[PDB]
Amino acid sequence: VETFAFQAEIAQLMSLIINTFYSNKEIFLRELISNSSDALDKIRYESLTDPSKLDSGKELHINLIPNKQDRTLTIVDTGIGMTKADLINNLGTIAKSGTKAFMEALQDISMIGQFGVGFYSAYLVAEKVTVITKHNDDEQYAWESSAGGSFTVRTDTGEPMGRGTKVILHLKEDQTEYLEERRIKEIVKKHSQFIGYPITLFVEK
Amino acid sequence: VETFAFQAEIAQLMSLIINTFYSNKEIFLRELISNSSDALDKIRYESLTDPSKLDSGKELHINLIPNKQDRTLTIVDTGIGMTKADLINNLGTIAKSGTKAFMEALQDISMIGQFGVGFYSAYLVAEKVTVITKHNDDEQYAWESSAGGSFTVRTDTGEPMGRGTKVILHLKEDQTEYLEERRIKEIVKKHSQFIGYPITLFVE
Ligand SMILES: CC[C@@H](C)Nc1cc(C(=O)N[C@@H]2C[C@H]3CC[C@@H](C2)N3c2ccc(C(=O)C3CC3)cn2)c(C)cc1C(N)=O
Ligand SMILES: CC[C@@H](C)Nc1cc(C(=O)N[C@H]2C[C@H]3CC[C@@H](C2)N3c2ccc(C(=O)C3CC3)cn2)c(C)cc1C(N)=O
Repeated sequence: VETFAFQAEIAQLMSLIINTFYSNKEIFLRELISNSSDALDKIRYESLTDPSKLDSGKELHINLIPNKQDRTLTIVDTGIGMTKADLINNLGTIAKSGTKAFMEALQDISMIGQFGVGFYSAYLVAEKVTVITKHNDDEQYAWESSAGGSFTVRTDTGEPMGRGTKVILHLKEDQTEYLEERRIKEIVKKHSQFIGYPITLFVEK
Repeated sequence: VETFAFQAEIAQLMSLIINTFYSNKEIFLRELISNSSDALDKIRYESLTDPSKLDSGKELHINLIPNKQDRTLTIVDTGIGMTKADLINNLGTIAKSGTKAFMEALQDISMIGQFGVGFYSAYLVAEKVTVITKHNDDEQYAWESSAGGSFTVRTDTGEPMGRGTKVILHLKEDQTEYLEERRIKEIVKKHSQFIGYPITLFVE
């Protein structure tokens, strides 16, 4: 288990997201699904020149898995995944000028996605976020942060995932509506209706 | 014809795009198709609760029309379109904060789209851009700029388009590769392959 400091502007953005009231919190689900769709585009693109890219799983889909008992909402996709370097250095698409431009714009939250930092909208609803991921060129890894300016990365020893990413939202006690089948369906319908991959809700036992 | 000053940061971005060398200029086509797709999503959504939104045209598609004779590449869609207010005031999504700071990311051009200003990438390859558009709530208008700090807006009493937008790129003389059928196919394949509306390339 290695522990890292957030890039300064990411820490600032995270505090802003957590410590300020925003009405329109449902957009977190749109942003996560958007990222999953972009990850699916990426592996599909690679698979057109080299079909062996799909040895790790041919299916291209997004699954939403609410769990009232654990107070978790999980977004799973079979996209390209992230390597250890991605998890430690951050993605190329998250640049500090974009992070800065968004925060300036803040002072609607929904504009977050435009600037490449949509993932951090998860902290509108989640007290902790766990990201389990597997990229064809690397091993399976877990990234986790409860904000407060640090995050962790470790090799993952849980269930193998083949290829793709699970983001596990450990929800805030006042944000449990997002575990409700009805609410989830309404949000997907409003914001993610024309995404070009199946989105399937796994109804809880 | 009314002539309008560009917002100051928009003028600066435009001068920058025109007056700086960039290698990977082909991404302009990715940005335009992305906007057309976003505009298609918008009218589609509206039509779900009001079917009459499609009385101006049921088809939801994107057309690419190269014209070697006129040296123009036109990107046409049947998306939601833009009102006169949109054309004069700009879109609410193009914000000083994103414009001022995309320049900061530059100080690759390809991340322009992030910052909400993907359209202006048209000026990597075009000396003039004409935008003809029709929204359900307004008349048909033409916006046009050759840069130099201004744009014009006029009623378009030309060809009725029903609903949607045409972006006509009047290409610089050293940028004519973007009228070649095979170059356009390759750009679509690399960047826009999984857009969720038909993209039709119309032989001249
Ligand atoms: C595959 C790429 C993309 C198309 N999709 C996704 C993108 C993301 C996403 O934003 N991850 C990251 C990288 C990691 C995991 C969450 C957050 C942002 N992290 C980090 C990592 C590091 C830092 C730092 O300050 C380092 C000091 C510099 C900050 N933050 C996610 C989570 C999923 C998908 C998807 N479902 O596939
Ligand atoms: C429907 C909106 C979006 C989803 N799609 C599109 C967006 C655009 C686009 O960016 N247009 C604008 C508004 C007009 C036309 C081009 C440029 C950017 N203009 C202006 C207008 C004004 C200003 C100013 O400085 C004013 C002083 C404040 C600057 N620039 C386009 C072109 C097409 C689509 C699409 N195919 O539908």
